[PDB]
Amino acid sequence: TREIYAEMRCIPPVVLRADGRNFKNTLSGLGFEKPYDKTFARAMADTAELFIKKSGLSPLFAYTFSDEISFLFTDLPFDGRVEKIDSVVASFLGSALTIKLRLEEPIAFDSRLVALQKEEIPEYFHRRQLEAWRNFVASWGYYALRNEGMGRNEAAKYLKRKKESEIHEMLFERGINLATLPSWQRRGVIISKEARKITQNWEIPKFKSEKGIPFLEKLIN
Amino acid sequence: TREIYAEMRCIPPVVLRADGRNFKNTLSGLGFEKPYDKTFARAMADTAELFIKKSGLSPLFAYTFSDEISFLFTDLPFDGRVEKIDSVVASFLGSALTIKLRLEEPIAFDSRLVALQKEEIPEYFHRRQLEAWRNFVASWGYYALRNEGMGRNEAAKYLKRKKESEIHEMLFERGINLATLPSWQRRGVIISKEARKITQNWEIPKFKSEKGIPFLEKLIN
Amino acid sequence: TREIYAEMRCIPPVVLRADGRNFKNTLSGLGFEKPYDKTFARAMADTAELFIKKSGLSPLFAYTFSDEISFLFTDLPFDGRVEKIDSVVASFLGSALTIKLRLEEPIAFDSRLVALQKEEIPEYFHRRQLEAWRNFVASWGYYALRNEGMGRNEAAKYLKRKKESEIHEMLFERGINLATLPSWQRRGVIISKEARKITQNWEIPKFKSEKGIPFLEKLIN
Amino acid sequence: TREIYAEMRCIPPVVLRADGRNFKNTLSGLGFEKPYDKTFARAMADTAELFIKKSGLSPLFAYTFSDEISFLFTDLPFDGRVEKIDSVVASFLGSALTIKLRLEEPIAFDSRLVALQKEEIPEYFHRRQLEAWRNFVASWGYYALRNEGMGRNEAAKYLKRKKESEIHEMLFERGINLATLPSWQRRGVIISKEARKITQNWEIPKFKSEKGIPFLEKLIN
Ligand SMILES: Nc1nc2c(ncn2[C@@H]2O[C@H](COP(=O)(O)OP(=O)(O)OP(=O)(O)O)[C@@H](O)[C@H]2O)c(=O)[nH]1
Ligand SMILES: Nc1nc2c(ncn2[C@@H]2O[C@H](COP(=O)(O)OP(=O)(O)OP(=O)(O)O)[C@@H](O)[C@H]2O)c(=O)[nH]1
Ligand SMILES: Nc1nc2c(ncn2[C@@H]2O[C@H](COP(=O)(O)OP(=O)(O)OP(=O)(O)O)[C@@H](O)[C@H]2O)c(=O)[nH]1
Ligand SMILES: Nc1nc2c(ncn2[C@@H]2O[C@H](COP(=O)(O)OP(=O)(O)OP(=O)(O)O)[C@@H](O)[C@H]2O)c(=O)[nH]1
Ligand SMILES: [Mg+2]
Ligand SMILES: [Mg+2]
Ligand SMILES: [Mg+2]
Ligand SMILES: [Mg+2]
Ligand SMILES: [Mg+2]
Ligand SMILES: [Mg+2]
Ligand SMILES: [Mg+2]
Ligand SMILES: [Mg+2]
Repeated sequence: TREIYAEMRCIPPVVLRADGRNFKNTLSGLGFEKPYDKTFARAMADTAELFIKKSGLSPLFAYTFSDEISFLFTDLPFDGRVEKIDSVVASFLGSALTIKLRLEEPIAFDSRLVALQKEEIPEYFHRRQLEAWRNFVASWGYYALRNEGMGRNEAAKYLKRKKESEIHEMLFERGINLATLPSWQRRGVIISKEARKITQNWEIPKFKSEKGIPFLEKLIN
Repeated sequence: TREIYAEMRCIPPVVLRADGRNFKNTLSGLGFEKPYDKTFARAMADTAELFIKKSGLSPLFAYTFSDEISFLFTDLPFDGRVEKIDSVVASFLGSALTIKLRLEEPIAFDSRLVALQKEEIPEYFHRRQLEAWRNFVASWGYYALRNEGMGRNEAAKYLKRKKESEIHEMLFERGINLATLPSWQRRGVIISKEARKITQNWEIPKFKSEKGIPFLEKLIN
Repeated sequence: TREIYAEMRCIPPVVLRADGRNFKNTLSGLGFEKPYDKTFARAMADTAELFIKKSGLSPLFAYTFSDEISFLFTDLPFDGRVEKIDSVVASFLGSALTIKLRLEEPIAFDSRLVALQKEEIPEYFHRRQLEAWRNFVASWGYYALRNEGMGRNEAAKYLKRKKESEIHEMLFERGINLATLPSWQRRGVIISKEARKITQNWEIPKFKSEKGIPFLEKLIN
Repeated sequence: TREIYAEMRCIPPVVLRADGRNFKNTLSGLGFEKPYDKTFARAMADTAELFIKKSGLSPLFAYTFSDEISFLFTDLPFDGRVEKIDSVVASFLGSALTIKLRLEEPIAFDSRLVALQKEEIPEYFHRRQLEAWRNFVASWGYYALRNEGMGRNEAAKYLKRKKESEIHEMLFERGINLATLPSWQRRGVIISKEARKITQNWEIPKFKSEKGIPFLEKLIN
C-alpha cells in the first residue's frame, strides 16, 4: 500500500480554503486593474457559484475575497478523504476560473482543509473577513504609494511603518474615501444556495456585528 | 492551528498520480471518438508537456494513458507538503487541460502521492503499463458490444464474465485485430526532457522487457 | 524532514482510546479468573486514576471496561501531535498497569485518537457502554459453554447462533442472573477529577437513560 | 469513521525512535549515578533486548543511547499502521523498562516513525551517533559544574556559550580526560541477533569510519 496519504480523513464540519497560486504575478501579466478588478472578482464569485452548481459536491456556502475562496462543508465529500477532496476541488476551481477568465495560460489553486468545531464556524469567517479588510487597506495604500512616484521596495517598506489610521488619512487626503469604496472590496462576497436558486451576495454585513451575527447564523443553520 | 494536515509531508522519491474525475460524462458531450480519440490523447500529452514547461515544478518525467498522468519527483515541490502538492498539481492539470480542449464546462482531476523506494520505481510504472493494457482491451471490448447492439449493462456483464483470450477472439470475429492498433493505445505516452527540448514519445517500449529496462533506467537516471 | 507523521495534529475535543494488546493470551497465562476478575479491573481503574493524577496531562475523565480505557480530552496535550499523544499515553498506561499488576513479563496497549464534535461526545460513550454490555453477555455465555464440557471452537460456533435473549435464558437456568451481577461488569467504570480529589465510580448509570444523561452531561460540562 | 488517523500507514524501510519522556525528573528519585549510570544503560539495553525477544515484532536491530532506542524495521508490523506501531512499541518499552528497573512510579516513552530511503539508513545512525557524542560531552560538562559549586541555570549559560574544545580543556583541568571513559558512553550500544543468540554490543565502532561502514552494512544486510 504505497498510497499512504490516500487514507487520511476528516470529520464534519470542515472548511476548504483554496488560494490562487502565484496570482500576483499571473494577474500582473495579463493586465488586470490594480488594486481591485471587478472582472476578476466576478470571475471568482462565478467560479464559486459554478462549483456549488455543477461540482456534484454540496457545500453550504462559499465566501470569497482576494484570490481565495472558502467552502463550508457539513456533508463531507469522498468519505472525508483529504487527498481526494483537496485535489478534486482545487482542480475544479482551476478549470472553472480558467473558463471564466478565458485564460490562454494555465493557473492553479492550492487547497487545504480547516478542521473546526461547529461553535467555531462563525469565528473562522470573522477572521477571514478581518483578513479581507487588512488586504483592502494595504492594497490601496500600496497603490497610492506607487502613484506618488515610489519604488516597490520603498513602498512596502514605508507601508509597514504606518498603521491603519495613518493609511486612512493618506488615502482620504488624495481623494479616496475607504468607507465609500464598494462593499465587496472590504467585506468580500458570499455565494450560497437558497430555496433551489444559487445567489451571490455582494453587499454582506460585517460578520462580528448586530446584523452580521444572525446573517451568518442563518447561513450555517 | 486548525489546518492540521497542512504540515504533513513526504520523502523522495515520490510519484504524483492524477486521474481525471468522472471524465466519462463531462467530456462525452463533445463527441470524442470511442474507445480512443487521438485528440484527447494529444490533449493529455499536451497537458503533461505544459506542466513540465510552465508549472515551475521539476518532475523527471510524465507517463500518461487513458485519463491519467503520473509524474516522477525526486526534487520535492513545496517542501514535500502533501496538501499543497496534490491540490496545486491537480489544479494546474485541470486548468491546462481546460485550455487545450477549449472546454465550456469545467472538469477536475483527483490527485494522490505514491511513496516509493527507488528500487520500486520501475515496478510501479510496469504496474501502470499493465493497467494501460487492461484498459486497452476492455476499452475495445465494450466498443464492439456497442456496435453489436448491446445495452451498457449488458456490455458490463459479459465483459466481466470472460477473460482476455475469448475477448481477443470476439474482437477478431467482429473485425478487429488489436495487434494492428497503434502502440500508444496499449502502452501510453511518455513526456520527458531530451537532447534540451521537451519531447513526447508516442512509441515507447514495454517497460518490463529487454528494451524497456534500459529505457526506463535512463529516464530515471 | 524524515519524521513525516511527527507533524500530524488534531483539534479538541478528542477521545483517546487505548486497548490492551493480546490481553486474552497474556491474561490467560498469568491465571486471571474468567470471565471477569476484579483484581484486573481494579488494576485498570487504578491505572486510569494514576494517569489522571501523575501523567501531567489533563483529561476530563476516563471510562474503562474490558481491557480498554478511553480518555476525554478538551485541553489537547503536546499541541495535538498525534504521534506524541498516542505513544506517550500508551507507554504511560503500559508502565502503570505493569506496576499495578506486579508483572514479570511486559505488556502493551495500543492507542488511537477518535475525533469528535462536542455534540457527539455522549453518543460515543453510549456506543462504548453498549459494547461493554455486548462483551458482558458473551463473556458469560462463553464461560457457561466451557463449563458444560465444550471445546473452544464449538463454544464460539454455538455462541454466534443464538442471540442475547437465549443467552439470558441459558445463564439464568444454570443459576446465573445477569441483572444481579456487579454494575462494573456490564456498565464499566468511570474515573474522574472532582472539586481536587480523583474519584472512581463503580456504579454508573446506563448512559442513554433518565439518570444517565444528566450524569454524562455533568461529567463533560 | 471518527478514527481518522487509524488508517495512516508507512513504507519500508522505517526507523522507530522512542525517547524517554521527562526521564530527568521521574527517574531522578532513585539516585542514579550522574551523568552516566551503567545500571540505567544496562536497563535500556535490556529493554531493547526484551523487545526483540518477546514483542512478536521483528526489527533488524536496536541502537540505544541516553534515554532513547531506535529500531530498524524492514518487515513492517501492523501493516505499517503508524498509530498502532507507535503506541504499541512505546507501550511495550514503558512496560519492559518498568520491569527491569523495578519502578514504583510510572514512566513513559514518546515514539515516532522516521521514513527513510535504504541509502539513507547508515546516515541516520551516523547522525544519531553524532547526537550521542553531543550528549556525552555535554553530560560531563554539566556534571563537572555541579562538583565545582554551580547553579543549574549557571551551568546552562556557560555550557551554551563555549564549544567542545574549551569544554574538553575544562574537564581536563577539573581532572577528567574523556578519552579514558568507556566506549559505550560516547558511542552507545547495539542490540542485534547474532551467530542465533540476541547479543548486546557495548563496544561498537564509529559508524561513519573505516571499520564502522562494513559493520553497519552487515547489520542492515
Ligand atoms: N491586480 C489585481 N491583483 C489581485 C486581485 N485580487 C488579488 N490580487 C493579488 O493577489 C495577491 C493576494 O496575496 P497572495 O494570495 O499571498 O498572493 P500569491 O501570489 O497568490 O501568493 P501564493 O498564493 O502563496 O502563491 C495580492 O498580492 C494581489 O496582487 C485583483 O483583483 N487585481
Ligand atoms: N471517448 C473516450 N473516452 C476515454 C478516453 N480515454 C479515457 N476515457 C474514459 O475515461 C474513463 C476512465 O475511467 P477511470 O479513470 O477509471 O474513472 P472515471 O470514469 O474517470 O471516474 P473517476 O473514478 O472519478 O476517475 C473511461 O471510462 C473512459 O470511458 C478516450 O480517449 N476517449
Ligand atoms: N480472564 C480475563 N480476561 C479478560 C478480562 N478482561 C478482558 N479480558 C480479555 O480481553 C479480551 C478483550 O478483547 P480484545 O481486546 O479484542 O482481546 P485482545 O487479545 O486484547 O485483542 P487485541 O487488542 O486486538 O490484541 C477478551 O477476549 C478477554 O479474554 C478479565 O477481567 N479477565
Ligand atoms: N542520571 C542519569 N541521567 C540520564 C542518563 N541517561 C539519560 N539521562 C537523562 O535523560 C535526559 C535526556 O534528555 P532528552 O531525551 O533530550 O529529554 P528529556 O529530559 O527526557 O525530556 P523529553 O523531551 O520529554 O524527552 C538527560 O537530560 C539526562 O539527564 C543516565 O545514564 N544517568
Ligand atoms: Mg494567493
Ligand atoms: Mg491570498
Ligand atoms: Mg478517471
Ligand atoms: Mg484512469
Ligand atoms: Mg485488547
Ligand atoms: Mg478489547
Ligand atoms: Mg527523553
Ligand atoms: Mg534522548
